[PDB]
Amino acid sequence: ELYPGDIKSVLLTAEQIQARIAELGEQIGNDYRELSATTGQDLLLITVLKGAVLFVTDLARAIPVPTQFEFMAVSSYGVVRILKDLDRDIHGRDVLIVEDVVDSGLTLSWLSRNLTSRNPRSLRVCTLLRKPDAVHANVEIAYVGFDIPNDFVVGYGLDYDERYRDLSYIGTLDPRV
Amino acid sequence: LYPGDIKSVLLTAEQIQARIAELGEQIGNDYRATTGQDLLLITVLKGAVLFVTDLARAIPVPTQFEFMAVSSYGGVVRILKDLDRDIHGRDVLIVEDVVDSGLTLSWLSRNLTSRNPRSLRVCTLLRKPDAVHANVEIAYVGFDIPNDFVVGYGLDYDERYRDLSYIGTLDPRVY
Amino acid sequence: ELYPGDIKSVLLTAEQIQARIAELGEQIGNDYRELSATTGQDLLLITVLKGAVLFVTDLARAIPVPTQFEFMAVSSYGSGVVRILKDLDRDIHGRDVLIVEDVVDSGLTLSWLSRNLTSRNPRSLRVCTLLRKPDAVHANVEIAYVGFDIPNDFVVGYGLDYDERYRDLSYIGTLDPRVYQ
Amino acid sequence: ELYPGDIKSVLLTAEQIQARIAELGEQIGNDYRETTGQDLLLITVLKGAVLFVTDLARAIPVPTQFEFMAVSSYGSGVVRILKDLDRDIHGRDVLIVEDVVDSGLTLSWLSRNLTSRNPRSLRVCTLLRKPDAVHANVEIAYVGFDIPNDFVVGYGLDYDERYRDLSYIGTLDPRVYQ
Ligand SMILES: O=c1[nH]cnc2c1ncn2[C@@H]1CNC[C@@H]1OCP(=O)(O)O
Ligand SMILES: O=c1[nH]cnc2c1ncn2[C@@H]1CNC[C@@H]1OCP(=O)(O)O
Ligand SMILES: O=c1[nH]cnc2c1ncn2[C@@H]1CNC[C@@H]1OCP(=O)(O)O
Ligand SMILES: O=c1[nH]cnc2c1ncn2[C@@H]1CNC[C@@H]1OCP(=O)(O)O
Ligand SMILES: [Mg+2]
Ligand SMILES: [Mg+2]
Ligand SMILES: [Mg+2]
Ligand SMILES: [Mg+2]
Ligand SMILES: [Mg+2]
Ligand SMILES: [Mg+2]
Ligand SMILES: [Mg+2]
Ligand SMILES: [Mg+2]
Repeated sequence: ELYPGDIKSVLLTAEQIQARIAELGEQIGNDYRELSATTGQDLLLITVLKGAVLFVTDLARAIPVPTQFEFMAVSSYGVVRILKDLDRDIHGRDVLIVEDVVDSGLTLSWLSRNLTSRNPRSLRVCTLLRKPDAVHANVEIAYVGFDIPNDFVVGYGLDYDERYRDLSYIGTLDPRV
Repeated sequence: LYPGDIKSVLLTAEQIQARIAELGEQIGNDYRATTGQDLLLITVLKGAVLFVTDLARAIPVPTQFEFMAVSSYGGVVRILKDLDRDIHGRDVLIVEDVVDSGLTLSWLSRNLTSRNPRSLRVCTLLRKPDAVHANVEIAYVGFDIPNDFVVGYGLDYDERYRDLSYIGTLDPRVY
Repeated sequence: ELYPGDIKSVLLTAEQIQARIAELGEQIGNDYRELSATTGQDLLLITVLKGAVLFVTDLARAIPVPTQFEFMAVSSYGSGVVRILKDLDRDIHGRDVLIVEDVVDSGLTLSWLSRNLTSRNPRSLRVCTLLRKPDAVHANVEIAYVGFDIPNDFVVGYGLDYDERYRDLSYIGTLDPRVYQ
Repeated sequence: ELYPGDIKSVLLTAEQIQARIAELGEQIGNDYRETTGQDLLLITVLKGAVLFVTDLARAIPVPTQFEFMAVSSYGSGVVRILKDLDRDIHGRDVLIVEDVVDSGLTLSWLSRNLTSRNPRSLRVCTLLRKPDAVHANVEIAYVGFDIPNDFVVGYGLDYDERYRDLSYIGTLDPRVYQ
């Protein structure tokens, strides 16, 4: 065990995650199958740094169609500041936003509006985890991995002060941390 | 995924994960309470994002993530995205996908050491024969491969073939 | 001289520039003097690197109301389609913002910048350019403050450049074709 | 008056500021007039020294170019790069243009960072210098003024992103930065 005592409870084991991603990729693959030959360009996965890097690497390999990578680095104004923009113009591209968790959905709403103004051919959202407050915002999420309670969790990219990211499983963090 | 593009398979997906399992265990034993700070993996976007996610899960000690985005001018690169936190007194492990000319690695090494980390080592999945010409000490190497252009497992040709679980050799007709 | 054999003719002398900016300053000052003390926040000047840098410095010192500085570094993906190299430092939400440009011709980047800043929901958004080319006279992006209506000549000076040169010129002149060939 | 009751006193008027910059410009020009074919490269860190660099470049008789860097802070010369140079300064004559040097920790980093890019020549020009920078480890060949340790604003200098547009440099009243 990496963090003894810090993990209060195990929410999603590594077995659950990889199995869900396996069938998530198949679903995404089935939907974007008539686009690798109907258009001419591969599915574009856009990921916000950095908690969703573990998920996007497993997902891209789980999707049975060719996929490309694009990353974004953002920070909150203390509406978010762009620390690192995309490398390519996503005009006429099939873009799939890949998130790790959607709670308030504020940044997701911003990102959705920001990418759509770049005029993609298509634009959908895929997240590994969805929290109850994501009902209050509504950005249409076509691909949801898991619906979980409103408890702070870590593991599989998810963090608390840049820690617990390297966990293969997703568990609930102990409040004493 | 890419019918007719891949000529042959250099490293299968099973062999990659098996070696990464070895690397993590090796890295884990070397970096294993005194500091009170976790191991810090610094990765240059974006061909080594697949390798660092598997490696970090293969390392039996707590590891953190830091990413950098760079671009070429025109040995010297442009920082498009710097680190999020100060690596002062931190055990930094640079994670690369492949080292060939090693000019960017040389630049990155000098750049990070000026930030004064506690330690600084380099781990790469692949190493090409002309890495000897680059004066950068690499503590952890996954595979020594020929100079032939390869794709897969993060490696790309015009932003493609990154999603391949294996590392294959591209057909020169494509390149 | 600084660039002999390069500058063919002076389109706008140094004197004509300082005289027009002073006039622009008071005009902007009067229009924003109300909202200045009413909202309690200063006028926000947003400038895109790096041509309009010289212009925004002289302009802000010409406006008789307190003005703040803000910069944004951008790049082109391909030919408007714009990549952000350096985003703004603070929130634009609920701020009186005046876009400060050096010159507008195609207006592609300006159209992008306008649409982008409006998404941040400013209290007010207007554009001020030092120079305007014929193809930008009847654009969709409204510009309330135009310094000069210059012809379609490729000009350098006062921030303007060709291959990162002639920026330091105190005046604006028509560059010789022998240079940009 | 832009700010009626905020400026305690005027340290440097607009007249004596532009007079010094004119002197600096000629001094820089006569030094860099001496063959390479490449112009003098001015490097400025946002945002304070953006007013000084525009006036200085127009005060320097030799052709000068513009390069800008934007930096932030981690904790702290520990520093983050938000906007790197968009040009390679290899074998270039680089002059760092600063607004004020106090602790000089940022300047120390900027020196080490730029020198690793291997410029032809690297020098520093600052408009203002505070007592704890007079005998700093980084050499500054061009100093406009040596001012006291008092917190000043104006001519690019700021407090909470204000007072930058002032044509003069004045001392802020303790009421403001309390
Ligand atoms: O349980 C968590 N573990 C790790 N990180 C979490 C958790 N819940 C929220 N987050 C983070 C907090 N900042 C982004 C992310 O929230 C998603 P959103 O922008 O839709 O509110
Ligand atoms: O076989 C390859 N497949 C995919 N990418 C490759 C390959 N060989 C080189 N590269 C890239 C080329 N640019 C960075 C990287 O080279 C490593 P270095 O910076 O040490 O020279
Ligand atoms: O006469 C010129 N001198 C110096 N630069 C010029 C000139 N005309 C255009 N430009 C540039 C071209 N790219 C940005 C700037 O024009 C603004 P826009 O995006 O509206 O075309
Ligand atoms: O009197 C001032 N008015 C406005 N800004 C000031 C003043 N003194 C310092 N500064 C700023 C504070 N951050 C950078 C600069 O300090 C100089 P350094 O980083 O070399 O110690
Ligand atoms: Mg996320
Ligand atoms: Mg987080
Ligand atoms: Mg790499
Ligand atoms: Mg590549
Ligand atoms: Mg402009
Ligand atoms: Mg230009
Ligand atoms: Mg400064
Ligand atoms: Mg300041």
